[PDB]
Amino acid sequence: SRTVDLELELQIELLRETKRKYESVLQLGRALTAHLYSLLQTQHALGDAFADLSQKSPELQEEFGYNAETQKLLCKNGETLLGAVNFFVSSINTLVTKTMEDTLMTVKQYEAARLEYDAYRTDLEELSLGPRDAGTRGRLESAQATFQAHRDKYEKLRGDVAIKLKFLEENKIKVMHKQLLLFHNAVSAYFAGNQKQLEQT
Amino acid sequence: SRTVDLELELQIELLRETKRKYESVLQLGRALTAHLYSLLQTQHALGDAFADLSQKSPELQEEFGYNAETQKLLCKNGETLLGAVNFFVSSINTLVTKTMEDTLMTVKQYEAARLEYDAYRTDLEELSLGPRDAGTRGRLESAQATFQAHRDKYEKLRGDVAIKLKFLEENKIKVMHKQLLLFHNAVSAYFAGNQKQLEQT
Repeated sequence: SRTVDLELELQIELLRETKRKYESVLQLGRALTAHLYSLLQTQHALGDAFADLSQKSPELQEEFGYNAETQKLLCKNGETLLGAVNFFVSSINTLVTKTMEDTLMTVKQYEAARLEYDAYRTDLEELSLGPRDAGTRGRLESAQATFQAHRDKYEKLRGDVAIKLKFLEENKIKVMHKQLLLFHNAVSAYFAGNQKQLEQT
Repeated sequence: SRTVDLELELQIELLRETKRKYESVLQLGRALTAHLYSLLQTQHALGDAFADLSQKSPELQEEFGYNAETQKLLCKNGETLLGAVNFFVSSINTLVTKTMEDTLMTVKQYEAARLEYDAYRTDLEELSLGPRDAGTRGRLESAQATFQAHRDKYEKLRGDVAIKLKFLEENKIKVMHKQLLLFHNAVSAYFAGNQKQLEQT
């Protein structure tokens, strides 16, 4: 037997799974970030190399310079898509690292108080077994205070949670829109802007 | 007083610089390959993640779905791009690592032959530079013998080098033209067959 709040608890469970899912997405984004930056530096180097060869290889100057163009192209077009991912990632991090962490902060608080409320309650039930004498009543009095108090902190915090939860879910949707968008846009904008120059030259 | 084959030696310096530059292109190419493998591995996961956050988050289904897919796409269209980059690298590696390398082995040999040529030539010139006496004639003959063996070995290798350098150059152009082409196509084909399904949805 333990104080349970089926609705809140489920509500709280969801926030935790969401947060975990959102963290592994934040992980994949930073991975994607690290890799793009690597591909970018390698395409700059490759660009310069194909350059140097074109200038030094008349028998093949076209092919080398041709390829040296795309490479340098794809580079400036990558630095962009990159800064965008750097943005998407940085955004979702805040939503997770601070926006969500603050709510989860109140949950751990609520959960701890809940644990204590049940402890002080149980102490009181225990003393109730004792004889109806004077001395036991004195203790049931002390025990009654603490108990009531701890019931207060519990119920308040349980309130501060259902509230914060609602507000948070507001952002989870607002923030994850502007972001899930810009991201996907920057993506198709990268390829688009790139083909527009690859067909030309 | 070293022997010099002006034109041949120029062609040898070119081969050496070319091979060195081509090894750089090769390294960069392996790098590109590595990062591409990494990227794809990260896009497949980010795709599956984005997928789940859609299946389990109706509050955003769309803004998570048209991201999951965009990712799954960039992974088929990007899996083949890899294949081509691998072909490029593996093609150039063979030209560099086997064809140029072998040709260069004949060069190292020729150079070695040239060094010994001068050694014996010198020895011989010096001998015939002293006084003529019983002894300084058996030695002159023994010297002429060794000299000619080495003169022949040197001239032969010098001939092989010139032939080989000419075939290599022809081969270099043939190989670096077909590959430098398929590569620039593959790269552009990625962005092309790209918008075809992306720009379509």
